[PDB]
Amino acid sequence: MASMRIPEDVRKDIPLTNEVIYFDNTATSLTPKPVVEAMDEYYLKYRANVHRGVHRLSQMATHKYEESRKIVADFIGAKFEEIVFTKNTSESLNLVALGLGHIFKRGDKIVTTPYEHHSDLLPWQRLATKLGLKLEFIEGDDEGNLDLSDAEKKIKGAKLVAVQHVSNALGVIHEVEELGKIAKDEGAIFVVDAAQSAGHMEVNVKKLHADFLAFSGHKGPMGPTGIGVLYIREEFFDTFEPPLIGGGTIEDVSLDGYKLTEPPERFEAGTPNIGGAIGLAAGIRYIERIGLGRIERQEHKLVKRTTEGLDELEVPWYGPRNLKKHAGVVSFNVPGLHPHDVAAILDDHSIMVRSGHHCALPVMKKLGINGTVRASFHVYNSLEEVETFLGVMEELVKGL
Amino acid sequence: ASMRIPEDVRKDIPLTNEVIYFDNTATSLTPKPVVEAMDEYYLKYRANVHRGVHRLSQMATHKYEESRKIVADFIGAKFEEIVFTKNTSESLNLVALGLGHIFKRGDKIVTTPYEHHSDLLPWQRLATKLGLKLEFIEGDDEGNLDLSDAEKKIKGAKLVAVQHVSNALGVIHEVEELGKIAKDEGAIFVVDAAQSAGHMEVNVKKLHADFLAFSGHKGPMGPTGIGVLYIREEFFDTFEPPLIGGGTIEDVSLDGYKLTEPPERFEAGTPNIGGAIGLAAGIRYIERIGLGRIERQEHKLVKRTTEGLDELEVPWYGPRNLKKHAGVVSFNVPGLHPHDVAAILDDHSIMVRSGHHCALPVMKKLGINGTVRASFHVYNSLEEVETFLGVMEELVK
Repeated sequence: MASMRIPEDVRKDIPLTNEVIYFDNTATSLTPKPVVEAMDEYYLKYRANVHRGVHRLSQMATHKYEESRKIVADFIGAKFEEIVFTKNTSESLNLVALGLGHIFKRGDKIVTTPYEHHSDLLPWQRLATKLGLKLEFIEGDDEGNLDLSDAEKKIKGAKLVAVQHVSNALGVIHEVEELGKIAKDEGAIFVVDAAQSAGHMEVNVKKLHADFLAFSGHKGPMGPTGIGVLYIREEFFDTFEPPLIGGGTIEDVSLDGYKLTEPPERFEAGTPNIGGAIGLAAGIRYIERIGLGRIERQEHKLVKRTTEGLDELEVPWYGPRNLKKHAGVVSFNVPGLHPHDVAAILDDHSIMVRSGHHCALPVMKKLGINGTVRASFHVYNSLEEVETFLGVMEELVKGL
Repeated sequence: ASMRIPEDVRKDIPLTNEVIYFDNTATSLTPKPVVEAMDEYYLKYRANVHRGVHRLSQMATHKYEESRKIVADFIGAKFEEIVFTKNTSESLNLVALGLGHIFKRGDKIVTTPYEHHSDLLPWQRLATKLGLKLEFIEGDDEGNLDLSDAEKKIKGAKLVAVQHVSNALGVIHEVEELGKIAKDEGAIFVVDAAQSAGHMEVNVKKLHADFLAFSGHKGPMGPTGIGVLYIREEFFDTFEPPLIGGGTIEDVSLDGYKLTEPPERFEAGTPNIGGAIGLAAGIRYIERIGLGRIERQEHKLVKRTTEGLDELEVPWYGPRNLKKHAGVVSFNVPGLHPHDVAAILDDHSIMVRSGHHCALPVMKKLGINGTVRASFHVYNSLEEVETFLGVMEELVK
């Protein structure tokens, strides 16, 4: 944290900030020039494959790649070797299902939240349907709040528990420390989908009691696309069956068979996205120079004014009224308009917002609604942007 | 077509001024214009994807669709047969898992003996696991396949998996012929095109390909983290997606899921939008040059390299027939371990790989310590080969 000005100093580094009001941060973040500069120095000044090749470019590439992995480890409070690069969260999550499927005896149980993004349920659905498991969901309200007692009940007996850290559609910050304690207490394996928290707030494997953790570099960490992370705790290195296998993943091969290498290269099949990982590390550097603390507060501040303003205007919004449990995402609807129409109207005013089911149709169904419109923030978003949003919403609403 | 001097091309690659990069089968050097294409996504139209209403997502989606269409045309495939992955090895692994459900114990798979671990281990595991017959087509130590032994091994296998080119030796296997055999015998044909893809013509129809994998960071002069899996139209109701979730569905509930149409059915999560656009920029850059001109320039490099090594009497490997030798030449200095040779070349600003090369039954085949590999692309020049021979001369004394 090098004391400098929020949001302006971050805005200085993101040209799109002068062009549009970008409230679509849960879809993906905007990307600061230093993140793109860090990638461009890889591609133009030390371009090479890794795997400890002798020549000097590959030394650099390899150094830079392992630096990236250490930075990603430290960001999340893990050990170097516990970190696996993937293309995205979704890959990471599918890898947990495909990795561990051999452990599951028929009639074993898995438990998750009802609010999951599609990539943290239907891998668990496929696996259940395939193996004859019981897939159980813990109760909670329309506001997003989990029934913790029902959790303590439903988690009793489970071989595995999978939960989102924050919901991409409601903005619920679930109480995953409590949820983790409870899974640890009850023996179960705890897998945490941290896609919408990573980069926006503290995600630490120790505090969260996590055995598996997934996030995407293109969201809150301000990294490029094509770079996810999968955390695998040391404990599971001799249970977890590498789903992807090939180049970079062995110490000897023959036409007969194979013998695998150590983590983390055990789980990384082929040429990794070295460019992406270096981009990702620059994002995390960018983030920890700002401070998770300062990012939290900005976001919280934009949510408070957004929610007050929408209250003033007779516009209903979803997720926790208790803003301590509300991430930098506010979903909402204008009665009389479809969400896609609200979002086209905002787009006409250069305000970017998502509309539809947000890859979380179950949520939409639990609320009895045909989609929502979604404004989501990051630290580079400003109160002026919010105000000009509430302005057009106001013109919108009293045009009905 | 069209319209330029090789080797320049060099003009777009600053590193070409600092070093002689002869490590192209590992990864390619990347032209400024490809990086420029990615930079405008990240700085001028950054967004997902999934036809979202705002103009950035419109632009990004349009450009991502464009990207897929360009890849499709590059290999003569249809839009919806192209799935994006992180690399070749994901693509091949995805083929293993994507139709493991069609095999039964005692069904046979056939490969080449050479042969990248990424086009081997997912077949070795899938055989051990389901109790399958795994059989290797015969070839000599130059790497030329016996096409007679091909004809008797393809009859009657469920699938055939071959390199288009070896990354150790540089053989171009005669895959239009292997595809014909597989087709005639009714095997599913999978082609690992990780070494052919931006150096020579690769065309799914000509190849009789049912599945095809390649990597953007190699020959297509694209970024890292982007790979392609071609799935022919005929396997859409057979092939099950091993990765599923966001972007993969028509409807979902707590009860279950219904999947979407291809290609998006096989693409889970936010794709690497950046890499896709970059890869498209790469193939655009390659098409502007011409694959025939790339083939010819690599061929000159290989001709002068090998005929110069003959001159120095250093042993080299792969087909003596240059028609059947890609832009890679593995060699060794008798009494020098390959890493020392590579260390010495590096000291002269010459980048080159050494070791087993994620190949290995080749390093046994063909029993030897390992090999030093110089590999090429269109931006490499004769004068660079010439100076490489010069330090080889000095080293041989």
